[PDB]
Amino acid sequence: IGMEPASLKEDVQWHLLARMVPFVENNYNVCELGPRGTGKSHIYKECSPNSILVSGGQTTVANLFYNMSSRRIGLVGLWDVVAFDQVAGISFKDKDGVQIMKDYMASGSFARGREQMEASASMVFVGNINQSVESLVKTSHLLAPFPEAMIDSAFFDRFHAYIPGWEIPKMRPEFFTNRYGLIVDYLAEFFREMRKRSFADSIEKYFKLGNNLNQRDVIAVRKTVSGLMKLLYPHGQFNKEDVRQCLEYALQVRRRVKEQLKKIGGMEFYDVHFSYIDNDTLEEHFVSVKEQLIPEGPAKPGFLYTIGLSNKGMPGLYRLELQVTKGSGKLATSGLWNSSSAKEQVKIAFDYFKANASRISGGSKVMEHDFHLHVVELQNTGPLSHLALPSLVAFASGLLGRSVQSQMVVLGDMSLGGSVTPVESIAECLQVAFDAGAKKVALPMSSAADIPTIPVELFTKFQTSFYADPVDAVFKGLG
Amino acid sequence: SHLALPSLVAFASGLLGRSVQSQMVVLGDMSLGGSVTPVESIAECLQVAFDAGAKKVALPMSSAADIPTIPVELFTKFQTSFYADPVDAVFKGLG
Amino acid sequence: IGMEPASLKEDVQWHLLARMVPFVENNYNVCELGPRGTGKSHIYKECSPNSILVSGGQTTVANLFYNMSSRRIGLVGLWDVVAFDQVAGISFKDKDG
Repeated sequence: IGMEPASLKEDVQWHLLARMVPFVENNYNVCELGPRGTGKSHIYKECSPNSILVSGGQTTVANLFYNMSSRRIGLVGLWDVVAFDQVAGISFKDKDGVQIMKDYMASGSFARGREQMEASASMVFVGNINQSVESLVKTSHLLAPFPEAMIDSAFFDRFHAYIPGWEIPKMRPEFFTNRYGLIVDYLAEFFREMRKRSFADSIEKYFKLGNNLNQRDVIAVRKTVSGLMKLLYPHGQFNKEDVRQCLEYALQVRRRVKEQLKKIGGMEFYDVHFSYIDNDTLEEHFVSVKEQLIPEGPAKPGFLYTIGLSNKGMPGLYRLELQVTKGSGKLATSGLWNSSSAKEQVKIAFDYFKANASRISGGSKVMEHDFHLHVVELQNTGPLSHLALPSLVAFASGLLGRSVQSQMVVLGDMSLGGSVTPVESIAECLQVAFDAGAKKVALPMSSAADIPTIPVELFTKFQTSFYADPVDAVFKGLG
Repeated sequence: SHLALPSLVAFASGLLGRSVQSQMVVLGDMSLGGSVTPVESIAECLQVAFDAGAKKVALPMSSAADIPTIPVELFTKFQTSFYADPVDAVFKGLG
Repeated sequence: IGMEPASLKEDVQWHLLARMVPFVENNYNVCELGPRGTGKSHIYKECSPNSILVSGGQTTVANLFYNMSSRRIGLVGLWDVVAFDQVAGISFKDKDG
């Protein structure tokens, strides 16, 4: 492609390979946003006779898809890569453009005029970023620079990959090699020939996808893995570690899109904890996003941290987030590791909250608001079962609209009748809370019997709070 | 006579212009070098704090060894803070 | 061009050569701003049959680059120098222009 690999890090090389992926996998939608000058448009414009760089993004549906009057297939029937440069300015005279593209990317075949025709063009969306990535993450979602008419969850859900164009360094003449390399025509013919094969099923030999991946996530990760496998191993002889590397990269890039979909679409896309399970040793690996435990100060109201022994008995810290909208008292749950025990714990907690609303809220009606509660694990320890009491705490914190105090982890569990339960392994719970950064702990009164079991240096760091009934637990945790 | 640490917290609050946390009673004392002393009559002092309306208490870390001597019902009434050195006592007091 | 070299400074002569430079390099972009009446637009209009002076600047994208309706290339495929006069008001109705 004309670059000097010696001056680029290995992750940068992998991003450059992900740039080549659209050529080698049929119908591979991908979007790449990055700072100017990172050489995004070079490959699609100069180094391939089977790609077209549609300048300005301003195309017409008859031009791109099907000219009914001339009965001629659009761009997608001619080019294997269609790259929309400077995506930020795209606006369609034909509002069908977004719908037709959604159908094409979701299915690969589109119906126009009198026929349903299939085309294998892979669509790439190249965009320029003006602001810092961290500001874009904190104040908005990463897909902000795309046009407003194109910011749809159903639209972005098709994207088989988002590329982190910021991690590739700004291009410099030092990055251009002077050594021998493959002929660009040879390379492009190689890509076009490799389009005919399939490597998406190589993962099933060694790995299995996690439970957080729905059907479209499976499709995206399979396609990206197949593209990378074709680029790196055309011969077909490869080991388990290579498949692991490719699968890690694919899950990471798809996970980025999944985070953006979460931020833009709310309840639908909380299942973002992408992970994969080895087939041999059955152990599970999690993949995060590089560009993105308990910070100081009061977090947003309805957001708390609880600690509890997992299914494996080890202490783990979970963060519970509640979103409150005007509704009919509906309860929505997510991130519960599809565990029925935690689901029922939260159900009993909300039942108590409805039954005891006036005592805590001072007049607020629970039935007039709908609540969505989500669970995010901070220490990959495992699923939590006991969640009634922290869920009630989050409910009251969100409903009253005042934040949970800084660095409190809420402990103990509650029953339907208002009784509290002692915390098992309180020493390890405090150890983890101090490790996680928690400074203040709220404990049930019945737990105080095990205060002597806590070593001195660990117990010194906590402004311990003791409550008698769940209402007192709520008031003490809230402040 | 045991007034060194409360005097230090007083100076810190007055100079920095920060109000101390409401309903917090500072216990223990310090030497000139900053060595913290254990709270004498910790249980009785806590009972007096409960009688006067204290909701928060600040204690030396070394005094934690006398926590098992504290009654359970008395101890559950406070948000108990354990500092390490007088400067940490200041930080606990001023929040 | 019709200019008297003896009545012009060497620097001004080199600027005049830079005026001809667009005619001699393929795909050569250049911008010149000057006071009214300095003879900027004379050469691009009168001194060559291989240049065009697109007056006003409000020329459409289909006229300039490509018109899909007729599938015939715009100006840039025909003339070796395209000079936009009065760059202050040049504007495109289409945003992609």
